[PDB]
Parts: sequence; C-alpha cells; structure tokens
Amino acid sequence: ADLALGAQVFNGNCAACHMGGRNSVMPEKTLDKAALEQYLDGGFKVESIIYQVENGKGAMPAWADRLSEEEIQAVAEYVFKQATDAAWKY
Ligand code: HEC
Repeated sequence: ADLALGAQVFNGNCAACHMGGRNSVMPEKTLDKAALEQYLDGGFKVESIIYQVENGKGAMPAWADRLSEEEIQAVAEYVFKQATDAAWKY
C-alpha cells in the first residue's frame, strides 16, 4: 500500500514509543521480526499489526479514534516492511 504515508504516520504518532523500532515502555516488545513473532498476538503478519494498532494493548493506546482506516493499513504495512528488511536504525 502507501508506504510514504505509512512513514508519515509512524513518524508522527508511533515514534514517541517505538523510536528506531524499539520500545521505551517495554524494552522486550520491539518492532523486530523476532520480537513480533514472539510477542505480538497473531504473530508476524500485517493483519496482526493492524489489529493491535486499532484496538491497542495495555500501555499501547488504541488508534481507532485518531487515525483513518487507510492510515492504519499504511502504518501496519510500513512496520511490516521494516521488520522484514530489518531496516530499524537505533
Ligand atoms: C507508547 C505509549 C506507545 C505508542 C505511542 C504506540 N505503542 Fe506500540 N507498543 C507499546 C507497548 C508498551 C507495546 C507492548 C504492549 C503490551 O502490553 O504487550 C507496544 C507494542 C506494539 C507492537 C507489538 C510489539 C511486540 O509485541 O513485540 C506493535 C506492532 C506496535 N506497538 C505498533 C505501534 C504503532 C504502529 C504505533 C503507532 C500507530 C504504536 N505502536 C504506538 C507502546 C506504544
């Protein structure tokens, strides 16, 4: 999908906690492929990330009220793309 929009959305909303694909609230739950396979409900799939973005999880807020449907799909695919290619620079 729109990967340029995904970065804009990730950069303006998610980076407060996932700077560099890291996790400042919970160090272990990072945005790396292996963290995702291990800690994200549903595993490493775009769908699992979308679900977690819209409904939140614990200290992670829900985004359904703040982002649009297309923004959620974009950010999810962007995060997916980053983990696959292991492109997170921290
Ligand atoms: C800080 C207050 C956060 C913001 C802003 C966003 N996320 Fe987050 N995320 C945060 C926590 C503490 C956690 C784990 C919560 C738990 O109880 O398990 C997460 C987790 C994720 C994950 C899964 C990570 C993993 O299991 O290894 C994803 C895929 C995720 N977060 C994505 C993400 C995106 C795209 C955001 C912007 C829309 C976003 N998070 C904001 C804390 C915070």
